Amino acid sequence: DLADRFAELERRYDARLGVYVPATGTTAAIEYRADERFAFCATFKAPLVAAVLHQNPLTHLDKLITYTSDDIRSISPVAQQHVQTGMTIGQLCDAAIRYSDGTAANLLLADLGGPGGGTAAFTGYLRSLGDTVSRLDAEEPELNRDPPGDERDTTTPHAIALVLQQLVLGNALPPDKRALLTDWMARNTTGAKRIRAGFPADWKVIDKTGTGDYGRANDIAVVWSPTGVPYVVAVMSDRAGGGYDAEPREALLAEAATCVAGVLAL
Repeated sequence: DLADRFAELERRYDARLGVYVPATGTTAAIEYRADERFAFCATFKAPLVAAVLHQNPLTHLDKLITYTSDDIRSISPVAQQHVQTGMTIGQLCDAAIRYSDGTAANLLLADLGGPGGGTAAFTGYLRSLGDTVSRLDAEEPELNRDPPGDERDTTTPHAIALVLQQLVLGNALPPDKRALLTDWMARNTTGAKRIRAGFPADWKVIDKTGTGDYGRANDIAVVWSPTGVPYVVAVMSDRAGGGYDAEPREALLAEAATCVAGVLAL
């Protein structure tokens, strides 16, 4: 069975694994440590973009945000190409999702406003979606570095899956904003070795990854069958017993995803 296969992956990769796939018409829910807390890492950037989209009219996409090279304190492949000009909200959303730009995310958090550089507003947005578990407390890059056991900057597989389903498959965003979020995730550059690697190539996969210290590696995705049937997949992991410098294990997520895909085909 699934639970035993997942436990074997935990043993093999010296990791703690969390998995949630919501029920659908034809499929049972899949759940493994689904209510245990794991650090968000950059998986938060998907609902962050949704919050920014939701709170303003579409035209807010062309608002110019300025920032200095001192504001770059994390790997920011796009933001560090545009210090003199600034970047529009639309470009920041693109960068935040597709290259997991950390400065882009921090600027988007500031665009939400309020205390904690926007982290309270972001947590507020998740509450407004019926997510009562998740929370964000720090900015990038600190939110990837909390010690094991600390509930700051955490979510659960269950919670994050239901948020992603609302954003992409439900009605949390109107169709024009929704299509933007969906397209950015569809053209993600960072996820090929995770959920993508465990689903056959004829299935469509959109996703957002997360990676951090203590061997943290996540991926949250929406997948479609070759015949267009959708599923939501949240996979989370850490290797915290190996310390701050424990390497993330991308193959764990690809193998967990392969188990999920096998079950969903039957």
